Parts: sequence; structure tokens; C-alpha cells
Amino acid sequence: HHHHHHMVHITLDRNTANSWLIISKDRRQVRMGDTHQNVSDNKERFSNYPMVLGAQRFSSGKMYWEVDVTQKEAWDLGVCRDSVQRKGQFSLSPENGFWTIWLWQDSYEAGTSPQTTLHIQVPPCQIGIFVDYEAGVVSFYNITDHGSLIYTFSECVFAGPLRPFFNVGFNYSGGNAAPLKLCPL
Ligand SMILES: O=C(CN1CCCC1=O)Nc1nccs1
Ligand SMILES: O=C(CN1CCCC1=O)Nc1nccs1
Repeated sequence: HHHHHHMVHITLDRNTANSWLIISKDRRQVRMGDTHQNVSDNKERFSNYPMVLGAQRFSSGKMYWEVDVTQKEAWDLGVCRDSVQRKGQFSLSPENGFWTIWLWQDSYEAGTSPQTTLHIQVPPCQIGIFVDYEAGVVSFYNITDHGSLIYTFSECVFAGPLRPFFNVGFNYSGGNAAPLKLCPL
């Protein structure tokens, strides 16, 4: 792809984080802590899952960023509406305001309803995410495999400002402690 020149500097919004997450000083990395991280509750925090938003909001244009997923067993990545539900249980779907892919139990899937199987021959260590607001497109690229396409959501109905979306996943296995990292431009 030739989307690299729309690169944007994403940082994580601490106030949206689940209370067990640890965000680095530079706001470019996030991992699951082994306990509550001693923050106050607020209406922005994702309560049920290890999720956090980017601080940036997008309502126009083309945007691109990259995320490092090295050595993780489970994660979700993409974009979501600013107005997505934060509390309680929900599914990741465009009807609920999410345009995402994930890794879970050694398979990759797109967050459609129901979920869609992805076909990835080279397990990615870094994911590229491209949003074209006007076109209604969210695309995912395998940086480890020469930028090969993973998935495209089209005819998207964003219906509001978009935020970068992250889920570091639970660590029940002891094998999913590694962080998500926003990669340098
Ligand atoms: O999105 C905005 C402002 N907007 C709209 C168009 C571009 C821009 O910068 N403000 C919000 N405040 C709280 C929720 S969204
Ligand atoms: O779901 C959509 C479009 N829609 C319908 C409801 C909200 C929204 O964004 N596009 C897809 N592209 C690939 C698989 S689903």
C-alpha cells in the first residue's frame, strides 16, 4: 500500500483506560497490570474489558498508524465511535460502533456480526490501520508481510467522531502480558 504518508502520531488517553491498565509515560504503550492500578472510577473507563482509546478524534481525512503486537496471544485493534458504550458487556461490531480485528486462540477474525475468519499466512508482529473518513473505509495491513492486506470494512457508517481503539486482552494464561506499542513514524 501507499498509505504511510497519512501517518498520524497517536497517544493513549489514560482517562478511558480500564483500571487494570498501565500506560507508559510517553502514552505510546499499554499493558495489563496484575491488579487494580489505584485510579478513581469515571464514566469514560471501559469497565468489563482491558480496553483504552487514543486521545485523538477524527471527523474527516485520511489517517494511518501502526501497532506492535509482538508475542501477544490475544488483542483487539481498530477504531470506534467516540460515543461507544463503556460499561457492561457488549460485542465488537459496526452496529455497536466498532471497526476492529482481533487475535484469539491462534486465529485472526474481523469484528463483524457474526465474526469473519481472516486468512493470514505470516503471523503479524506489527499491524497498520488506515481510515478514510470520507470514503467510509477502515483497512488493516500486515507490516511483517510487506504490508499485505488483512481486511477492509467498506460502506462504513461512522456516525460521529472516531477514536483509535485498543484491547490488550486478559492474561489468564500467563502468556499474554506483553504490551501493545504505537510504532514510530
Ligand atoms: O469532535 C469534536 C469537535 N470537532 C467536530 C468536527 C471536528 C472537531 O474537532 N468535539 C467533541 N466534543 C466531545 C465529543 S466530540
Ligand atoms: O458493516 C459495514 C457497514 N456498516 C453497516 C452498519 C454500520 C456500518 O459501518 N461494513 C462492512 N464492511 C465489511 C464487513 S461489514
